[PDB]
Amino acid sequence: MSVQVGVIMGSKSDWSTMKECCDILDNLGIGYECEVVSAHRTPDKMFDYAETAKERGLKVIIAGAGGAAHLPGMVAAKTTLPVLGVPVKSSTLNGQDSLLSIVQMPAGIPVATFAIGMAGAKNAALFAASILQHTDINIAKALAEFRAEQTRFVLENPDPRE
Amino acid sequence: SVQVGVIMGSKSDWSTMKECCDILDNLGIGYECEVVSAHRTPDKMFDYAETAKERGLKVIIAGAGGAAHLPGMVAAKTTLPVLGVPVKSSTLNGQDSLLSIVQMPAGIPVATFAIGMAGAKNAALFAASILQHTDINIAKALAEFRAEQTRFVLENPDPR
Amino acid sequence: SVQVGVIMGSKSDWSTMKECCDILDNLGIGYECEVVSAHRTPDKMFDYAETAKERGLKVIIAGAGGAAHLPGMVAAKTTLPVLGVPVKSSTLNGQDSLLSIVQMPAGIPVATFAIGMAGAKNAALFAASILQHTDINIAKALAEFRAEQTRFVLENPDPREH
Amino acid sequence: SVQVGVIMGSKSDWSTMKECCDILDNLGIGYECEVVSAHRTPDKMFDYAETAKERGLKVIIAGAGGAAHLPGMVAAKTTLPVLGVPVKSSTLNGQDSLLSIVQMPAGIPVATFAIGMAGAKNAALFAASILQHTDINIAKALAEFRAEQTRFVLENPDP
Amino acid sequence: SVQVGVIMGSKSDWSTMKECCDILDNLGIGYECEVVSAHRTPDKMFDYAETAKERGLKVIIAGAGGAAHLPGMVAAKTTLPVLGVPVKSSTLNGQDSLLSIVQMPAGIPVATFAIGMAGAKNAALFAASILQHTDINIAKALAEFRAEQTRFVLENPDPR
Amino acid sequence: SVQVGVIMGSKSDWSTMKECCDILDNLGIGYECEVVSAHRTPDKMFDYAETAKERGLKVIIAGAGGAAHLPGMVAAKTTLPVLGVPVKSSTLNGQDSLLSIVQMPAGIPVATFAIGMAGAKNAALFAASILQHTDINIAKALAEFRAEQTRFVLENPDPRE
Amino acid sequence: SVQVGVIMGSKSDWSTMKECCDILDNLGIGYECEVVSAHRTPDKMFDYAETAKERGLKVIIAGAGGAAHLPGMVAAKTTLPVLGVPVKSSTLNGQDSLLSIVQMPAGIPVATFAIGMAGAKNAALFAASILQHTDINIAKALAEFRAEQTRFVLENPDPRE
Amino acid sequence: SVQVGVIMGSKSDWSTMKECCDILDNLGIGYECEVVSAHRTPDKMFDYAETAKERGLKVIIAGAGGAAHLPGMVAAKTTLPVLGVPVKSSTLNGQDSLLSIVQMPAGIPVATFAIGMAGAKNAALFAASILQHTDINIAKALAEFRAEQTRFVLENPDPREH
Ligand SMILES: [Cl-]
Ligand SMILES: [Cl-]
Ligand SMILES: [Cl-]
Ligand SMILES: [Cl-]
Ligand SMILES: [Cl-]
Ligand SMILES: [Cl-]
Ligand SMILES: [Cl-]
Ligand SMILES: [Cl-]
Ligand SMILES: [Cl-]
Ligand SMILES: [Cl-]
Ligand SMILES: [Cl-]
Ligand SMILES: [Cl-]
Ligand SMILES: [Cl-]
Ligand SMILES: [Cl-]
Repeated sequence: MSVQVGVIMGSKSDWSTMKECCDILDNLGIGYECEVVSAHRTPDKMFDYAETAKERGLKVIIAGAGGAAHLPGMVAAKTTLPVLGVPVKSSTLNGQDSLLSIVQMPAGIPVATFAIGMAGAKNAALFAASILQHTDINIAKALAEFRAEQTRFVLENPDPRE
Repeated sequence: SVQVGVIMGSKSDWSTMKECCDILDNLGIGYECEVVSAHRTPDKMFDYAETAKERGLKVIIAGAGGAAHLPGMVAAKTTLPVLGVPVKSSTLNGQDSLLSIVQMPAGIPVATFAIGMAGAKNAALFAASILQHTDINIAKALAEFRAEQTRFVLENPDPR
Repeated sequence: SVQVGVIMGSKSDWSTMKECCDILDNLGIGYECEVVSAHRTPDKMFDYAETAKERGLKVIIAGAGGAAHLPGMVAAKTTLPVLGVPVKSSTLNGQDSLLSIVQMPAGIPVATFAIGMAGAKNAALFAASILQHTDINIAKALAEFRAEQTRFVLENPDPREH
Repeated sequence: SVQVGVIMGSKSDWSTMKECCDILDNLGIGYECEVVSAHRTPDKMFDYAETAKERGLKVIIAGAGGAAHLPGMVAAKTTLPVLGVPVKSSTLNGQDSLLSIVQMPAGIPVATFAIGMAGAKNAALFAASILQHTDINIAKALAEFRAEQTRFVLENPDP
Repeated sequence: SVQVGVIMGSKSDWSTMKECCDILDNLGIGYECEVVSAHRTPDKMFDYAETAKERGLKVIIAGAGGAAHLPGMVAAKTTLPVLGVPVKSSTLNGQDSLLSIVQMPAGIPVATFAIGMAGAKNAALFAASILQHTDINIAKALAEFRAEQTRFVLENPDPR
Repeated sequence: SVQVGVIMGSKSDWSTMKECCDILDNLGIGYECEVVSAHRTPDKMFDYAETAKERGLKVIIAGAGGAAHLPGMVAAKTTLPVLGVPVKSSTLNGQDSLLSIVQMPAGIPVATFAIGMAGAKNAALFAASILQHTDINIAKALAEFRAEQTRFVLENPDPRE
Repeated sequence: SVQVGVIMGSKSDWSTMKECCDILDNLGIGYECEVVSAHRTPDKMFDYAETAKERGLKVIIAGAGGAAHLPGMVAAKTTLPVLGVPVKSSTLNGQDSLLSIVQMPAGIPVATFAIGMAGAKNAALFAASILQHTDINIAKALAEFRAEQTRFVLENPDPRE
Repeated sequence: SVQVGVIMGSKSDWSTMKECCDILDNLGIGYECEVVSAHRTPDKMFDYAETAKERGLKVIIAGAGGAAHLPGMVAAKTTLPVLGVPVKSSTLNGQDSLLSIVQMPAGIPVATFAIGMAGAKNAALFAASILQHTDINIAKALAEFRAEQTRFVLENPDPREH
């Protein structure tokens, strides 16, 4: 089970969201590491994490932050690996700040952005799977079964009065 | 060889999506560009998405505005990564576009980029970052692209 | 006869859409209710929309939240009137749902109602206003519904208890 | 025959609402068009709404901007389906118009469409989708409209 | 003497509008309270507005939420000053209420206050400021209300 | 009889606030107009508010944009009714103006009108409704203003040419 | 030695502004904390601002919600740096507070921080970053606060706990 | 003497940040101005921030648009006060810029000013209010600026002036 995804977040308070990303990676049998890496409070460590990611065997980085969420964009500035950004739902502005701070990157350094909150955490994992499946048969199979399952679940339960 | 499918809901999106295509050309990445309407050509859209993998595509980049459903619906019908570009809408300046693309519930992801030209450029660059993993020439091209933009700023520090 | 199809992207929408169904029952309008996911069951969605007219449906009421594509994609595949109900999302309180539904470009319309339960109820009542033109029992039932809600306000004019 | 009432809050709304009327013309749907202000002509508004059904109208399409009350207040006074078109306001780009029309509490519905010209067009097309059940030529005109818009995109795939 | 009409779109608005009525009581201003639904009782609404002046009302205070049409529609049918209170809506936190009331085009004004209880309270205080010119007792009651809220803060500088 | 004070934070607001003054002229209501800056002339703003009532004013109409503090701060310093006009700001289209005026907490009210010229016109008309109960000529003028605007619509029902 | 004035429009802002005071205490910075309402005590607010420099204050931190005018109005009446903290309003979650503080037109600046407790804490830290220039003990306290927060994240990399 | 560093993410920010520099010029405040991109020149940004205090800078004014990370990331790497100017973006009129700058979590502050030109001017004036404590000539210049702006309004009370 090779470690192919780095899941990183600006603070421990982002874990209730980011754990849902790790849960999907676990369910899909994808190897990952999870770490608190703060753009603001540990900037030098953030640069190091990004700089070394490729040589460490990582293929995708998933980064979550809230508020003025700079972590995903700053990582993306320092690696050519694909970076996925998860806007963590802020208590004040409901992740609207997080979302704009991540998605509105000017041209040159992209961050793939997903839905605010847990929906986006889970979707970032599934999207990472969608990238990794091209060179990992186990992942292709696990992702296909995931999608087959979610389709089957709706088809088998059509009546909402159940 | 055609590895990226660049699609958009209408011809009016071309002024945005052309910038995505310009980057793929610059990086030596094969692509096709096509108008595919989720609302006006729903059957073609389903067929496009269903056949993408077997036609050799590795990534789909989809642009739409307003109630922008094209990226999410293509994503529902292919296992390939789909990148969504919110097109700047005349009434709400892409606010509608962005929310309609990015706020996908858990299960079917769409990787979303900035509203407008910025997003169209970054989706192309992100596609390059997916494709570089198995293509040396693309890794080199993307590395050079980044060096070029870095150099442009470093060699032009005085804003006057 | 079944004249209205009430559909929703997920079972989590039933707490909103059951309020639609409650009004159709009160007005004696025939309907079916079903979970039809635009993202997880896209094929069934197309099939449902494609055949609704030949099945005898005259209106479709479709609820969805977040990036809410169900109403619009149904409307792309049927010439029947499609009524869209934006389900109140947990992050953005239905703002995403509303914009995702109402901001349809010219060519394929979706009639949109208020976010949440209010919209669900109103879609049912709007369906009644479409169907009363060829059904006298529905006309009477709607006239009575409107007369009763008017009486309720009039019967209790001063809200002070003391 | 006149089956659609197209009303608007002020003459300044006509650059938007004319786009509704153009689609109605194209589909062969008879209509009347009038300026009916909720705030400047409230009695005329109530009168218009009250008699619409008895005058043979089947659908009312109402456009207004800003604090846009015309659609909702018409809907309050007719049992006919009322379609609401939020006009693009100069200050807030129709966000006021949109919320003022779509956010009706339970009991009196207004079917709401996109802000601006897009919603004006879509209101016309939705009126057609209501009227097609009882009218063959309208059913035909709407089928042909949809077929032609689909063909136009299929014929023009290269941007 | 009943000089202020306090009206509201539904009974559920009473939790907000009660706060308006409380201030009018504290200032010794006569008022009436009534549920008047723009949408469910439109004829009653027109009759309320048409007869207000002849009934001796001087100010109307109208609360409503969502697509809040009551204040504007009353203002269209009376030349009396109409104060609007956007009631805090469950979905959009009164943003719909606020725009629906404040964004009246030129011709028929509605004086608009804060969303929720704050605005309800302030509409009552503003009614007092309109009426003060015609009654020394209301003028004194309002001056005293202000004097008291000022003294309450000066006397309590320490938040600790 | 100068009964209404029309004030604004800056000269750049005059294109909006002149429309308020135009209605007051049309209705025969006496007024004065002045540039009074809450941030650049705070002392003058306090003095203006403090002395309004003794100077004969009955209503103050105040326009400002951005972080629009003039209406609320004038209302803090006079017992007279204050009418606030959110001026359309260049960056946020008067969203900032509107929230900065209307969202006064309980205790000190400001009657707020629509963003821009619409609000400026409507503040003047609202001032007229406050004052009409005082001069039969103002009541008549306001009633005529409404009749004329109604007549423009009733006599011109067809938007098509 | 009292160098920072921490003021707020109402006592209900204390659960937010207390977090500012906690940081100033931890950094050893002298402060005073007072309720000063721009709308209910406008004269006191003018006098506070006018005499702040005389009283030895170097920075003023001002919190307010809703139509939040306290920071801008203090800034109009002192040349001392004024830091604005937008308090989280119950209706609009501090959006009104934020726009009312930050969108000051050119001429009278207010340094604005995040909505709510994060902004209260940051205003205190920012005040420290002003005072460190002429106070070596404050320079050292701030440097260590930042080293402490950095070390804590570095020592706790694992989000499981 | 150079006491203020004025930096901006891109040359397109100059039409806004030039207004900051104009005020600094008018007040007699020494500054330097440079394009420093958080995303395209991250190492240079870090270097600029790290060395600012030892180069004799006392205040940094940073402007950026969109997902505006420059001010926060500079603030993470210097103990000096950082002033943030949200540049008015084409799409979202600086709403993204503003949230990206002002919504910094606790620990690393950025003093934020109004969106656009107003904020650039105000950042310059706020820098002056920091520097006035140890620079007599700056104190005099800022006092004169405030007196003049007050005078201008007092001397032009009638908006009908022509
Ligand atoms: Cl570090
Ligand atoms: Cl097709
Ligand atoms: Cl689309
Ligand atoms: Cl399916
Ligand atoms: Cl959906
Ligand atoms: Cl209207
Ligand atoms: Cl009634
Ligand atoms: Cl209402
Ligand atoms: Cl002065
Ligand atoms: Cl102001
Ligand atoms: Cl006082
Ligand atoms: Cl305040
Ligand atoms: Cl660099
Ligand atoms: Cl940046």
